[PDB]
Amino acid sequence: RWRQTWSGPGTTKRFPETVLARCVKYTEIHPEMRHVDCQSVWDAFKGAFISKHPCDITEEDYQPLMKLGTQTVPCNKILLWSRIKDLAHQFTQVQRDMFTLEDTLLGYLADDLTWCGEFDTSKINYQSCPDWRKDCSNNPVSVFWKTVSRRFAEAACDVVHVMLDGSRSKIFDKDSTFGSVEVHNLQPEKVQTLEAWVIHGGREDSRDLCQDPTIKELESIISKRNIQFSCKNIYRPDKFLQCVKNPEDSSC
Ligand SMILES: *[C@H]1O[C@H](OP(=O)(O)OCCc2ccccc2)[C@@H](O)[C@@H]1F
Repeated sequence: RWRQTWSGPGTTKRFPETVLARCVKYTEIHPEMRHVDCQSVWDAFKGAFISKHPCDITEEDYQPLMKLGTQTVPCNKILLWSRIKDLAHQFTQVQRDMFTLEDTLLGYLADDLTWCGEFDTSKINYQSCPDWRKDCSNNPVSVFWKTVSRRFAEAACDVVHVMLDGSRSKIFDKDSTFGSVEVHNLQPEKVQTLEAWVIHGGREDSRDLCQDPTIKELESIISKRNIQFSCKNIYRPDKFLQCVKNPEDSSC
């Protein structure tokens, strides 16, 4: 009773109700997805992990959810991001013609949430869920993001943009979900260019972070997929967001 099963956070409280409400809200904000039956979405979501050992989840478990959440977003208007979620989302809230994963129904449902079941019972584990590193990688949360990120990267076309956190030790971390799943799923038949926006932090604007070794590593991988690579520095993300909000400002 004093022992917890896993190292990671348990299921977010009221996960069932939260997923259902987010579905209702999404279908309300976005009419093109209004055909979705939100109860059915939850059912299939639930079906992916309930009663399953939380170290034995597969992409196949999530397929019925993937089917119900079928959504075509303009393939040429996609924004990827690695480890800089906030600004990317803040960007798409203003620049409403562009989409991150979390601006899709499926991403929107799962964003910031944790969930897992218990092997061979109907219960949701509200106490602890597997940590990707300490416990096992094939857990309900990690496998969900892997599945959706693959499809999202596979649907991408034309010019794909990626926002990266220039203030990190590894600006392109080839171990991230961007690096390990998204990048290698950018199809050169569809995707002409990958353009990176490297977001600087604070008054650190003296360097061209597009010259960072990890960015050259990204350039190399992208080029070996027969995809053009472009990189821009964003020295002032504070002013960047403002210019996105009010493009009429003479300062940008
Ligand atoms: C698909 O995945 C992207 O997220 P990410 O920040 O690149 O990866 C998650 C963080 C991480 C970092 C190091 C090692 C493992 C995981 C998003 O653009 C999109 F939602």
